[PDB]
Amino acid sequence: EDWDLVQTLGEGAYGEVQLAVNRVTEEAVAVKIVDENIKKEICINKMLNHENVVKFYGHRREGNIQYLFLEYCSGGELFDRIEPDIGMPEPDAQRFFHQLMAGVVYLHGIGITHRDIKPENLLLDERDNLKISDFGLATVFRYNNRERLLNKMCGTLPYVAPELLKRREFHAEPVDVWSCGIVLTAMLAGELPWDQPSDSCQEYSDWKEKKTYLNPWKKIDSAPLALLHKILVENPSARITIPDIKKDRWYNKPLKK
Ligand SMILES: O=C(Nc1ccccc1N1CCNCC1)c1csc(-c2ccc3c(c2)CCO3)n1
Repeated sequence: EDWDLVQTLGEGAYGEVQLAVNRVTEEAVAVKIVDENIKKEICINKMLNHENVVKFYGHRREGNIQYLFLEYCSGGELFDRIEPDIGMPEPDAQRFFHQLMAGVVYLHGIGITHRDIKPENLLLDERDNLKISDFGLATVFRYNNRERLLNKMCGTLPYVAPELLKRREFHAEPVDVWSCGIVLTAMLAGELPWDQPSDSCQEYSDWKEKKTYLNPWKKIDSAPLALLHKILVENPSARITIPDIKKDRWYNKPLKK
């Protein structure tokens, strides 16, 4: 390889992510090293071409270790921009949300669902532009203009939609929309609303009962909270769609710090 692995960026179950620099052109990229299927991940990654999605540059196989070359995001994880119990300035949150929607609209437009949207997977470039990363759980939900219902159990509990826990088969799109809503909640309140959207989760029941005087809802302004009321809807068929999110008042509110 003509790429030098200069530093450990991410160390976790995903294997490992390193910063790689080309000792010739001096370009920098991220490298995910392994060494839940590389084949599918690469195949999905090859379809991606959007400013709010981590770009795929290629892959290399050496021994029993696969190398995924990806767009480097020096800004790191959105997760690290969320102050515990506080969140972040509403204008920053709105801007990141706008960028998140653009990325998701793009993926759904090509028939791909991410299935694990959360702040740890939303990266920022040098200009603080958001990029969706980690397509290890991503899958095709539309092919030849024919939608396929999902049934596989996956994602991250605090971020997963309730239908994924109750229904045998569910539509892909509303699930990603729900997780985006949980991300929005985290950005505005610096805390997750519930451990999981189950009948047995007190915090979730409180939300369904509109007990918005409780955390984290009490920390959120009326405008963004009204958007969250439309996104965090238990019945996926009644849940707001992205086209309608784009028409939301808070979504379209001019904001500045
Ligand atoms: O495609 C990427 N990652 C990526 C690809 C596949 C699976 C997982 C990941 N990561 C794991 C760590 N959290 C983010 C997703 C990628 C591209 S740049 C980058 C990155 C950049 C800076 C940084 C981190 C990751 C972690 C903290 O600082 N990660």
